[PDB]
Amino acid sequence: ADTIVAVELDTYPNTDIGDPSYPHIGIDIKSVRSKKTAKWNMQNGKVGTAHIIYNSVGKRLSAVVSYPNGDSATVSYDVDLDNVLPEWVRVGLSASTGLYKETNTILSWSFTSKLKSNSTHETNALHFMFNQFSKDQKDLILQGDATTGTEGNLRLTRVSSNGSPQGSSVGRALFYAPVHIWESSAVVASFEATFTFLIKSPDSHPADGIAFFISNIDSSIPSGSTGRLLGLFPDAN
Ligand SMILES: [Ca+2]
Ligand SMILES: [Co+2]
Repeated sequence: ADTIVAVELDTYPNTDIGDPSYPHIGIDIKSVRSKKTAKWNMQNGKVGTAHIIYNSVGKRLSAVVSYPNGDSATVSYDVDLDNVLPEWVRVGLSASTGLYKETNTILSWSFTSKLKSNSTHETNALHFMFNQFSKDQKDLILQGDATTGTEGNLRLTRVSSNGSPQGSSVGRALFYAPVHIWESSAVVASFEATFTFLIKSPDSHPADGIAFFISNIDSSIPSGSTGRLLGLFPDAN
């Protein structure tokens, strides 16, 4: 039932559902089967950073993922999000481990959306940024296994008290205020999203991955979404 638009950092390739044979980054429009992908040289144990940009004039959603001292990976897709998403939506982070595991730690997360109307004032906006997470992080909706406060970070998937990641885990963090992406009077709508992450695993085959996503305000973790479904989708269709 949920309506999901997402940018995915897919660390475990599942070639039987359309994934490339290599870890990658991709744009998902209402399906795990990414409309576009790009090769991603994931670095186990290092902090990477993901950037996601869109505007209603260009009508293309793009994402760039990079690690310090490393060439970045870029993926883009032509898409009018007004035709897939509702007027009011919630944005968030999601992550999953399945048969294989990894830590899905968010060290920082910022977001900006602006609606620009034909009138002279011309600006409606929502912006937030987390560089320090708290135990009772009231302005975030945590779903599934997601917790906050551990080393002031957001953990989207379950991690043991000794630091070891756990498998068969899924978790998301939604910003608690709804976001206004469409408006009748608007002449241009746009948004940016940024987040820093630490994926770490004792396995040479980490799984499953981390995604940013924009969805209906009542979205919840679909049941059985542990694994490559990344907490976003109920199936691989
Ligand atoms: Ca995958
Ligand atoms: Co994928």
